[PDB]
Amino acid sequence: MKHHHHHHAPSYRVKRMDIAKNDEECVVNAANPRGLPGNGVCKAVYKKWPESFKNSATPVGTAKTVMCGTYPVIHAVGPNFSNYSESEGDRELAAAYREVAKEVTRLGVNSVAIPLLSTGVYSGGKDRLTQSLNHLFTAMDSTDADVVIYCRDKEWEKKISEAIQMRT
Ligand SMILES: [Ca+2]
Ligand SMILES: [Cl-]
Ligand SMILES: [Cl-]
Ligand SMILES: [Cl-]
Ligand SMILES: [Cl-]
Repeated sequence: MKHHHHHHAPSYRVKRMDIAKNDEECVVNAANPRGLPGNGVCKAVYKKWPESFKNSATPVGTAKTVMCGTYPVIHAVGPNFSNYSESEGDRELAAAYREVAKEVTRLGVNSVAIPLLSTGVYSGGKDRLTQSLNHLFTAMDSTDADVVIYCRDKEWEKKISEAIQMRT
Protein backbone atom coordinates (compact mmCIF):
# COMPACT_ATOMS: atom_id res chain seq x y z
CA MET A 1 0.00 0.00 0.00
CA LYS A 2 1.11 3.54 -0.87
CA HIS A 3 1.91 6.08 1.85
CA HIS A 4 2.97 9.71 1.51
CA HIS A 5 4.88 12.32 3.47
CA HIS A 6 2.82 14.08 6.12
CA HIS A 7 3.04 17.29 4.06
CA HIS A 8 1.66 15.81 0.84
CA ALA A 9 -1.29 17.91 -0.30
CA PRO A 10 -2.10 16.99 -3.92
CA SER A 11 -1.81 19.97 -6.26
CA TYR A 12 -2.13 21.09 -9.88
CA ARG A 13 0.39 23.45 -11.48
CA VAL A 14 1.05 24.59 -15.06
CA LYS A 15 4.40 25.38 -16.67
CA ARG A 16 5.14 26.71 -20.14
CA MET A 17 8.21 24.74 -21.26
CA ASP A 18 9.29 21.50 -22.93
CA ILE A 19 7.90 18.50 -21.01
CA ALA A 20 11.18 16.71 -21.81
CA LYS A 21 12.69 18.95 -19.07
CA ASN A 22 10.07 18.05 -16.45
CA ASP A 23 10.94 17.68 -12.75
CA GLU A 24 8.29 15.02 -11.98
CA GLU A 25 8.53 11.29 -11.24
CA CYS A 26 6.99 10.22 -14.56
CA VAL A 27 5.80 11.70 -17.85
CA VAL A 28 2.72 11.28 -20.02
CA ASN A 29 3.46 11.22 -23.75
CA ALA A 30 0.95 12.63 -26.23
CA ALA A 31 1.44 9.41 -28.16
CA ASN A 32 0.24 8.07 -31.48
CA PRO A 33 -1.30 4.58 -31.74
CA ARG A 34 1.63 3.08 -33.65
CA GLY A 35 4.39 4.11 -31.26
CA LEU A 36 6.11 6.31 -33.84
CA PRO A 37 8.40 9.26 -33.00
CA GLY A 38 5.79 11.68 -34.30
CA ASN A 39 6.09 15.45 -33.94
CA GLY A 40 5.62 18.11 -31.29
CA VAL A 41 5.46 16.75 -27.75
CA CYS A 42 5.72 13.15 -28.95
CA LYS A 43 8.98 13.85 -30.81
CA ALA A 44 10.42 15.63 -27.76
CA VAL A 45 9.55 12.56 -25.69
CA TYR A 46 11.17 10.34 -28.32
CA LYS A 47 14.39 12.39 -28.26
CA LYS A 48 14.64 12.26 -24.45
CA TRP A 49 13.39 8.71 -23.71
CA PRO A 50 13.71 6.71 -26.95
CA GLU A 51 14.00 3.42 -25.05
CA SER A 52 10.42 3.91 -23.87
CA PHE A 53 9.12 3.41 -27.42
CA LYS A 54 9.87 -0.33 -27.36
CA ASN A 55 6.44 -1.91 -27.88
CA SER A 56 4.61 1.31 -26.96
CA ALA A 57 1.95 0.99 -29.68
CA THR A 58 -1.54 0.98 -28.15
CA PRO A 59 -5.09 1.80 -29.32
CA VAL A 60 -6.79 5.18 -29.34
CA GLY A 61 -8.34 5.87 -25.97
CA THR A 62 -5.76 3.86 -24.00
CA ALA A 63 -2.46 4.37 -22.21
CA LYS A 64 0.56 2.05 -22.11
CA THR A 65 3.50 2.57 -19.75
CA VAL A 66 7.04 1.68 -20.80
CA MET A 67 10.06 2.29 -18.57
CA CYS A 68 13.12 4.21 -19.70
CA GLY A 69 15.51 2.83 -17.11
CA THR A 70 13.29 3.19 -14.03
CA TYR A 71 11.60 6.38 -15.32
CA PRO A 72 8.01 5.62 -16.47
CA VAL A 73 6.73 7.02 -19.75
CA ILE A 74 2.93 6.72 -19.96
CA HIS A 75 2.03 6.70 -23.66
CA ALA A 76 -1.52 8.09 -23.80
CA VAL A 77 -3.23 8.01 -27.19
CA GLY A 78 -5.84 10.68 -27.66
CA PRO A 79 -8.01 10.68 -30.79
CA ASN A 80 -7.18 12.55 -33.97
CA PHE A 81 -10.29 14.69 -34.37
CA SER A 82 -9.68 14.78 -38.14
CA ASN A 83 -10.74 11.10 -38.15
CA TYR A 84 -13.34 10.91 -35.36
CA SER A 85 -16.69 12.61 -35.08
CA GLU A 86 -16.97 15.17 -32.28
CA SER A 87 -19.02 12.85 -30.05
CA GLU A 88 -16.83 9.77 -30.58
CA GLY A 89 -13.61 11.76 -30.31
CA ASP A 90 -14.81 13.32 -27.07
CA ARG A 91 -15.43 9.85 -25.62
CA GLU A 92 -12.00 8.54 -26.66
CA LEU A 93 -10.27 11.65 -25.26
CA ALA A 94 -11.98 11.21 -21.89
CA ALA A 95 -11.05 7.50 -21.95
CA ALA A 96 -7.35 8.16 -22.59
CA TYR A 97 -7.17 10.39 -19.53
CA ARG A 98 -8.98 7.79 -17.38
CA GLU A 99 -6.30 5.27 -18.38
CA VAL A 100 -3.58 7.79 -17.44
CA ALA A 101 -5.10 8.12 -13.95
CA LYS A 102 -5.09 4.33 -13.54
CA GLU A 103 -1.44 4.10 -14.60
CA VAL A 104 -0.34 6.98 -12.35
CA THR A 105 -2.08 5.22 -9.45
CA ARG A 106 -0.61 1.78 -10.27
CA LEU A 107 2.91 3.21 -10.49
CA GLY A 108 2.70 4.79 -7.04
CA VAL A 109 4.37 8.00 -8.16
CA ASN A 110 4.13 11.22 -6.17
CA SER A 111 4.03 13.45 -9.26
CA VAL A 112 3.35 13.33 -12.99
CA ALA A 113 4.06 15.65 -15.95
CA ILE A 114 1.10 15.78 -18.36
CA PRO A 115 0.42 17.55 -21.70
CA LEU A 116 -3.07 18.40 -22.99
CA LEU A 117 -4.01 15.46 -25.20
CA SER A 118 -5.45 16.05 -28.67
CA THR A 119 -4.73 19.80 -28.60
CA GLY A 120 -1.90 19.79 -31.16
CA VAL A 121 -1.87 18.08 -34.56
CA TYR A 122 -4.75 15.82 -33.43
CA SER A 123 -7.06 18.77 -32.69
CA GLY A 124 -8.65 18.81 -36.15
CA GLY A 125 -7.80 22.50 -36.41
CA LYS A 126 -9.88 23.54 -33.39
CA ASP A 127 -8.98 25.08 -30.02
CA ARG A 128 -9.54 22.22 -27.56
CA LEU A 129 -7.91 23.64 -24.40
CA THR A 130 -11.06 23.61 -22.28
CA GLN A 131 -12.30 20.26 -23.59
CA SER A 132 -8.99 18.53 -22.95
CA LEU A 133 -8.26 20.21 -19.60
CA ASN A 134 -11.72 19.35 -18.28
CA HIS A 135 -11.22 15.68 -19.20
CA LEU A 136 -7.80 15.81 -17.51
CA PHE A 137 -9.41 17.12 -14.31
CA THR A 138 -12.24 14.57 -14.51
CA ALA A 139 -9.71 11.73 -14.53
CA MET A 140 -6.98 13.13 -12.28
CA ASP A 141 -9.09 14.77 -9.56
CA SER A 142 -9.46 11.45 -7.71
CA THR A 143 -5.70 10.79 -7.74
CA ASP A 144 -3.38 12.15 -5.05
CA ALA A 145 -0.37 12.80 -7.29
CA ASP A 146 1.00 16.28 -7.80
CA VAL A 147 0.07 17.03 -11.42
CA VAL A 148 2.18 19.43 -13.50
CA ILE A 149 0.57 20.39 -16.80
CA TYR A 150 2.99 21.40 -19.58
CA CYS A 151 2.06 23.75 -22.42
CA ARG A 152 3.94 25.90 -24.92
CA ASP A 153 1.63 28.82 -25.78
CA LYS A 154 1.65 31.89 -23.55
CA GLU A 155 -2.10 32.50 -23.76
CA TRP A 156 -2.81 28.84 -23.03
CA GLU A 157 -0.60 29.05 -19.94
CA LYS A 158 -2.72 31.93 -18.65
CA LYS A 159 -6.03 30.17 -19.30
CA ILE A 160 -4.87 26.88 -17.73
CA SER A 161 -3.58 28.75 -14.70
CA GLU A 162 -6.89 30.61 -14.41
CA ALA A 163 -8.80 27.33 -14.53
CA ILE A 164 -6.59 25.80 -11.82
CA GLN A 165 -6.84 28.83 -9.53
CA MET A 166 -10.60 29.25 -9.85
CA ARG A 167 -11.29 25.78 -8.42
CA THR A 168 -9.18 26.60 -5.33
CA1 LIG B 1 -10.76 3.42 -28.40
CL1 LIG C 1 11.77 24.84 -22.70
CL1 LIG D 1 0.24 9.93 -35.88
CL1 LIG E 1 -2.06 16.36 -30.40
CL1 LIG F 1 0.20 24.85 -25.74
